[PDB]
Amino acid sequence: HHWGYGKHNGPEHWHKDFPIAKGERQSPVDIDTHTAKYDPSLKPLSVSYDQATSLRILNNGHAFNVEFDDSQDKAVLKGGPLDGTYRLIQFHFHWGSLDGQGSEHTVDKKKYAAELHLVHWNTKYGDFGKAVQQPDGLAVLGIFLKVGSAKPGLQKVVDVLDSIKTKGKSADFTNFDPRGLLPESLDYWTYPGSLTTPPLLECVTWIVLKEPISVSSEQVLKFRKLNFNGEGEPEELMVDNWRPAQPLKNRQIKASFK
Ligand SMILES: COc1ccc([C@H]2OC(=O)NC2=O)c(OC)c1
Ligand SMILES: [Zn+2]
Repeated sequence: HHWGYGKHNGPEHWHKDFPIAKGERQSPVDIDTHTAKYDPSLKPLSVSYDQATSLRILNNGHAFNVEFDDSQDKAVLKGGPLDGTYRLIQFHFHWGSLDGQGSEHTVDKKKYAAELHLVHWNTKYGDFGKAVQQPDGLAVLGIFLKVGSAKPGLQKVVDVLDSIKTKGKSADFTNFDPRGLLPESLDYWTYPGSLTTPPLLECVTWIVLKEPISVSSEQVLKFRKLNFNGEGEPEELMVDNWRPAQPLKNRQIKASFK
């Protein structure tokens, strides 16, 4: 597969290799704040990242992934809409060429400058590859980024980016604390959806935080210096690595808050 985000291989083309692109629970979606309903049954959300062990950062040609040791329950997400225990495996971002776009989810059609995805898998399926074949296999925590004041907890990530400019490059990235990327509030919207890139599997419980985090223009500018291409290939800046909003179909978005 040669999928990407260009005119010739971007989201509008994905359905030819990945027909589930036109399925019934595709992501991202627009979150219409006037139609999402508060759900009193949602249990409290539990983000337990104190024992998180980051290992590595990888430019995969689509984004950069900060990977974690998920061989044990070190950093987990529970509660909210979730049954059981979901283990953190990696986080990454989607961002724009300009500050007015870059997020995958939208809020009343608003596009944020970027969106962080913290990806976790359901430990009852044993491994991540099995989990992505299940409707409740993954829980993705999605956090919007707006451009304003710098996020101090992001700066170790931005500073390593020069070392992984091109596709296939990785770097050691130990001791990074993902709690520094969270907003103050854990108020969220939740709905059933999918992976937002190929293979587009319909295996995700989406948990999208209402409160965005602020990053500086300098921080996001450094994201935009990455490359989709590999070393020694023609330079294509890693920008606009987001899929647009997909049809909601037969789904309800629930709010954790009133
Ligand atoms: C192999 O594991 C994957 C594959 C794709 C996605 C895409 O779905 C998403 O929401 N962002 C993505 O890059 C993923 O993240 C959950 C994890
Ligand atoms: Zn993502």
